Amino acid sequence: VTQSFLPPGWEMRIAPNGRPFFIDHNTKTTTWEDPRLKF
Repeated sequence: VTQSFLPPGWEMRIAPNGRPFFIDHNTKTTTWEDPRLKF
């Protein structure tokens, strides 16, 4: 039941076209690439 965390200031949403996307509030930017693939 352990959750997988994004780094601080990041959140995931689902776009209307069905793709997940990621908001980086630290830089006020968005990306299709999940940071967790990049740890």
